[PDB]
Amino acid sequence: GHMVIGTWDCDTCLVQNKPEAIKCVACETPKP
Ligand SMILES: [Zn+2]
Repeated sequence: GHMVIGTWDCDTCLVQNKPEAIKCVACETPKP
C-alpha cells in the first residue's frame, strides 16, 4: 500500500494484480 504501484491489469477476466505476483488473483492467468 506504499510505493508498490505497478499493478498489471488482466485482458481476459479484467482484473488488476500486484507486480509481485506471478498470475492473476481472479482467473489465475499466467503473468506476461
Ligand atoms: Zn485475470
